[PDB]
Parts: sequence; structure tokens; C-alpha cells
Amino acid sequence: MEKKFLDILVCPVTKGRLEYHQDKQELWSRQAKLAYPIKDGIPYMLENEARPLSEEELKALEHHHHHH
Repeated sequence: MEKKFLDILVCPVTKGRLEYHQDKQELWSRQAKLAYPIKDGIPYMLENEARPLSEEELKALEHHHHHH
């Protein structure tokens, strides 16, 4: 039942849902068109460290990615 516990990650502005993927530890947001970096549990939603997503990536947010 351990969801909505650590699974409450949302954007600081749009406050929409986020799903993380390992390897790069990136948070993808279509609602913000950005991607946030995670440093071992330290999300950097900072202007300097937050990077935009490409259209491809944006388009690949039509559904959950690597959730299954």
C-alpha cells in the first residue's frame, strides 16, 4: 500500500503529477514542458538545473513511460 507516501511528487508550479525514471533520475513533466534532476532523493526544481523537454519527449508523455 506504499503509494501516495513517497509517491506524491508534483511540480512546484503547475503541481501536476510526475513519474521518475532511473539511470538519469529524471522527472518528466508535460504540464511544464520541463524535466527535473534528482540527486539521490534531492529534486532540483531550480531554474538553472531544470531543463526543458523536446517535442519527442513531450509526445512520449501521452501515457506512462516505463511504468510497466
